Amino acid sequence: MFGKLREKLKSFVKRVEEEVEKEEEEVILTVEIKEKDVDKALDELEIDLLEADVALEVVDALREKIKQKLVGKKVRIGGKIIEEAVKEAVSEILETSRRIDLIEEIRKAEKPYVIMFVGFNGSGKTTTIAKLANWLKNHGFSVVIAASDTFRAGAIEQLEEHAKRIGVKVIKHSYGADPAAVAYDAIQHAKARGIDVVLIDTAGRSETNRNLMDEMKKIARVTKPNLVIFVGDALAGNAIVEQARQFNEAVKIDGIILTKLDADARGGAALSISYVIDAPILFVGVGQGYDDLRPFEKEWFLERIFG
Ligand SMILES: Nc1nc2c(ncn2[C@@H]2O[C@H](COP(=O)(O)OP(=O)(O)O)[C@@H](O)[C@H]2O)c(=O)[nH]1
Ligand SMILES: Nc1nc2c(ncn2[C@@H]2O[C@H](COP(=O)(O)OP(=O)(O)O)[C@@H](O)[C@H]2O)c(=O)[nH]1
Repeated sequence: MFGKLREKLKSFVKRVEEEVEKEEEEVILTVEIKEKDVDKALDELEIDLLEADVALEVVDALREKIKQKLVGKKVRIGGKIIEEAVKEAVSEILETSRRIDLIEEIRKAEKPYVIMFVGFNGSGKTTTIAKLANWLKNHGFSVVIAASDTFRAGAIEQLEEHAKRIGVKVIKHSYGADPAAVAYDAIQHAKARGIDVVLIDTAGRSETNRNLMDEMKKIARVTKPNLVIFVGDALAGNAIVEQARQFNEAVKIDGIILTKLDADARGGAALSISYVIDAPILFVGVGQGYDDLRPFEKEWFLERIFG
């Protein structure tokens, strides 16, 4: 997992590690990292990362932060240190404008808390909504799901079977109905039951009459979501970022859930998407089980591309 990312960063380290070693050689208790050393290794890194599927802007940012961290620092003659700076850079690129803490922004929030999901078909949206509902239930929160994917045959029943498993109520209409009205209903429902949170499952493809971005706009306006979450399939690579970009201009994205990390041998998008969109990754999907969802933390990520 994130193997490719891990190996290209490890390659860069040992490479700078070699050209310092050489000065150690032309040798004075300490040694300094110079540009010449980095610039070249950095140039290789660029090409490596761009092959691991990291977005251009993120490779340019990493390069800046890595160079700054390395050039000038003195070392002792006779790895851990160089990797430290790289690790720092990665952390910082994973940092976002804002932070979100879900459990605390709901306890605080005036109920019901409305979360709207957006994403292209096959990204794990419905599954992810089922996982989050179960997660919020496990932490003392009452939740209900809106079946607003109304034009894809079977999606309502597909969601119904997910929600039975986890024992969550699904508010729906029927096939052919108005996606926004279903969600409006689910919200009105929760106001009356005094339910903590509503989650909205949404369409993932364009229809004869429709355009998906138009549809998400419509729903967003009717529902006034407290939070908009983009769901993207890690395996899809940089395509994930261009997808989020599209959704972000129709309806602003507040948070991200990436799925299928269990099968992501690359990691380039997971590293780049939070920076490109300026929204935090809140959870990651790591399987098809309803508990295969994990609150995201920089440490869990770094712990996976380094040690
Ligand atoms: N391996 C793996 N598969 C996942 C994960 N999340 C979703 N899936 C699978 O992706 C497929 C499509 O998911 P679905 O929720 O129907 O996607 P949707 O079209 O975006 O709603 C299903 O087979 C899910 O089991 C994950 O974290 N890991
Ligand atoms: N689609 C749908 N909407 C519901 C359901 N239950 C409640 N609602 C919404 O909740 C609103 C009223 O909530 P409620 O206190 O149960 O009853 P009411 O005030 O007499 O309508 C209705 O206008 C519905 O839009 C439901 O099972 N399905």
